[PDB]
Amino acid sequence: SMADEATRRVVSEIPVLKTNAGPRDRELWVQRLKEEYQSLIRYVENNKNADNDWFRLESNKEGTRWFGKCWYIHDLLKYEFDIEFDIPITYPTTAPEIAVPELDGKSAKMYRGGKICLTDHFKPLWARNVPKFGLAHLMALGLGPWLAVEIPDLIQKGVIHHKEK
Repeated sequence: SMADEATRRVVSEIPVLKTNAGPRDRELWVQRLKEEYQSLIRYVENNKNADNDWFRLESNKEGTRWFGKCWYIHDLLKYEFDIEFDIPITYPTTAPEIAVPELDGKSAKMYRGGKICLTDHFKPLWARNVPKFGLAHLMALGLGPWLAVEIPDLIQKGVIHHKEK
């Protein structure tokens, strides 16, 4: 399987998650959040070591609303976008929907209201890994490759401009 190897190559140094809990699930949700934060911070460390430190994320106190920034490099210029998402009640079986609000209306690969539209292979990939994947994997397998198509396309089309700073 090409798909299985490609997935492993991208995610095999990201800590795997374990707990089946979503936002309503009390002590089990607190445990799931420990897994999410340990997986995210190891992914960030790996990214820094790879010269690919490409996002920051924070949450509200209960871990149900996430927001931060991602960065994308094209022809050596660095572009920054704000990102946000909510945690679905049926997480982690259901995947969260990342939004990049500044690009609302600017990419055909997006829904009304700024949510990115991933390819049809992402959902079954998430589904077959539940509950091992978390927010680090959503970033690595979902937003990362979305940016790698859409940002170059929108720069070429003259939709995205770099601000002289």
